[PDB]
Amino acid sequence: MWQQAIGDALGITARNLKKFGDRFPHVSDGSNKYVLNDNTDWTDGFWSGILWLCYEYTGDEQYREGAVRTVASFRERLDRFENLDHHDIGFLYSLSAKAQWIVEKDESARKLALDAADVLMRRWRADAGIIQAWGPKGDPENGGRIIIDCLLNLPLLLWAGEQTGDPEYRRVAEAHALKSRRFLVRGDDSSYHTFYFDPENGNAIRGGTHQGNTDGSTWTRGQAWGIYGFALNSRYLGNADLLETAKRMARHFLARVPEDGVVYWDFEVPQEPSSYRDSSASAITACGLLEIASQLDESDPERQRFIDAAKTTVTALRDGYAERDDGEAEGFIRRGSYHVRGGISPDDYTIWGDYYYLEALLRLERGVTGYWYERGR
Repeated sequence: MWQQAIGDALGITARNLKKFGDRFPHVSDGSNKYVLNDNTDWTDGFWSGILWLCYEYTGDEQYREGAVRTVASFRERLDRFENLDHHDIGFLYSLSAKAQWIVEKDESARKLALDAADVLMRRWRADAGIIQAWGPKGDPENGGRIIIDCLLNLPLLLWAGEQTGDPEYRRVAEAHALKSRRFLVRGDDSSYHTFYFDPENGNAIRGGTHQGNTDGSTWTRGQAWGIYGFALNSRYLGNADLLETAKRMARHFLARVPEDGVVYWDFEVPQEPSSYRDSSASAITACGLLEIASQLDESDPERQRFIDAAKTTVTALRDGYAERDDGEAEGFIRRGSYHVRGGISPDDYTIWGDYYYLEALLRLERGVTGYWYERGR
């Protein structure tokens, strides 16, 4: 049963919209209140996504109008190019502008998403064959660095390619996804957080972490980005190798889920209650598991196993981590972690965790698949 779980999210969201106003939630910091920003981070799209999902579930225009207002903010953000010189254009615009196009076919929203996709293409580095994740072009430290999270920024490009017919979008996304599979994914099915290439020729330099415990550890959200990310790219590209990788990474993740069903922040640290968790990694994986299953043939016995693993994850989140709408709580699930070693919100709400938790509930209850691709594709 997912209706009551969704109900708490609907209540929390409706109240949040009236409190946040035109502001955007990011993460909490030691309390049940979200730290807010004026659309200046990489997570603003998750708020839009949540509003759109709530609208799709209820048909209640209070959610739609809030979403539309955030889209207007995104139109302004792009026109002013405020903090958009990085790869997170996908997370920001797929869940806001593209989402509105998916929900109600708004032409201006479609244009905004395409304008955004065009801006994201500026991050492509022809000489290295990758999308630069962080910093300005040529940045000494990150000029040739990619991160596994970027897999979720590719849908915006793939979608833009199918909308415009411009083969460049798919070419770049496919190349980046394949390069990610070869260098970000490890031989034991674990994964690196980031990887460095020579900006001049694309030679592989080394793998390295940013939010994981060590360069060779397994940041669980990173593993999660791989699971859902490779599955989303596999759908767009009809690439069986990417789907296989998503499955391998998923099995690796699942074999390391603790007794309460929600993962710790890194698989290579003490797997005991004293270690911080990352409910957001589990939420992302729940969506990834369902995505994987949707691409498997009905005759494949592992299909139902992936679906059940997803239901079990959502249940674990609902029962042990979900916030009830008590008129105060501003987040859907507790114990997410942003940057543990950096001491940044290690036991808090994360708006992305909230978005994926709700997307999983909508997938399970209504078959609503989010805003990574057109419905029916």
